[PDB]
Amino acid sequence: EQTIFDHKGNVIKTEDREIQIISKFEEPLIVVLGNVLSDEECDELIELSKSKLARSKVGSGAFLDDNELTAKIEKRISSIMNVPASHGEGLHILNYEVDQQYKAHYDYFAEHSRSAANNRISTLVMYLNDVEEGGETFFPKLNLSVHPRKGMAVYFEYFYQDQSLNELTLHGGAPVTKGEKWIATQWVRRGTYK
Amino acid sequence: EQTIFDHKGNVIKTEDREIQIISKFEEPLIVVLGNVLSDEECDELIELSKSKLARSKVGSSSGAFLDDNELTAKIEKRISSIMNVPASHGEGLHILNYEVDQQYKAHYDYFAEHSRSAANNRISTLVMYLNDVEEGGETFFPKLNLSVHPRKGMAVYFEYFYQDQSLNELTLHGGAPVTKGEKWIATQWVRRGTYK
Ligand SMILES: [Co+2]
Ligand SMILES: [Co+2]
Repeated sequence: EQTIFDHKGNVIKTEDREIQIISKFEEPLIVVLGNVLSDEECDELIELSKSKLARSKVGSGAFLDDNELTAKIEKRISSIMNVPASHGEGLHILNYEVDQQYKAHYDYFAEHSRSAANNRISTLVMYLNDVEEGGETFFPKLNLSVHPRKGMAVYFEYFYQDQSLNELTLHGGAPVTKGEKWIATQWVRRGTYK
Repeated sequence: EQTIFDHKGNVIKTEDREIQIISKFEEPLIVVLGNVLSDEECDELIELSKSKLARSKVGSSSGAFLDDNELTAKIEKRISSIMNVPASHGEGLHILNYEVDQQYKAHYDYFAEHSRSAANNRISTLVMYLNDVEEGGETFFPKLNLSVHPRKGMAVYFEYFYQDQSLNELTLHGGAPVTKGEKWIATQWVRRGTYK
């Protein structure tokens, strides 16, 4: 089966950054990526997420609000995921700490679901900090895990005709046992989502 | 089954360097490691491999093993902390170069059961990327549908000392064709028993 992600070789040349292709699990496609966000961009995304400052307009986790930094990153992400940024839900920030985990789940919606009309097709999780211990992104049906490393990311997609491959993208966030974990997530839909 | 590699969490703290645990495939265990070698250490290993000058000692495939010196000793000590086996079990740093239009055919690193070389068989491998490969050069595991792409200073660890031998045969691996540039790796093979 063809994949949405189609980058060959060892790097993805985006407009403002060279992304490193680190490892690939082929089907379903799970790709570890390096050099996705700079260290300062990582710090700024956390700082933005904790802040209650917003721009004025006339008239767990949370999606960030658009600014010049966040638009730059969605543009970069769009190159990586081969789908226009208009299809992304925006930079969602999640933070979990010691004695917490994110239970395993699929990122897409059920066929009987209402949001299945314009269902999610692919995911990028960006590690915004270094986790002292724990906090892996794990795929329990694949026996595969990606450990948080600041500036790196895991891409995976679930848009296959054989929906068995799609159910293999079940994933979770492992317990943090030392420190804390901050991730940015971009969920991409099959159609324009705005 | 229990693995030789026994590091929880996200870093390995060795005597001189903090190694990053990047990704794991759990069984057979295949671990992508970051920050294993400095950029300068990578360059030095390549240049040492290029030289045919060698020390002489009383009494006397592809790629070549490096002579023991301060650099190789330092690196073997670090690797022994990663691999959880004394460096005395290591064969020493083996350097391989292949260029555009070349590949390394899929194989097992361990020796066939009951073979003379299986008497002190290999149990684990660390492959260190010494340069960036313009395109191609992945370390691929065809039975697992998994590949690790070369990235200077990074490494892939894997082991094949399982009691269920089928797990060991899942570590079949090769070096994919380089389609642009060239590829340099160092490898440490580790034996069940003392080797040096
Ligand atoms: Co998820
Ligand atoms: Co090999």
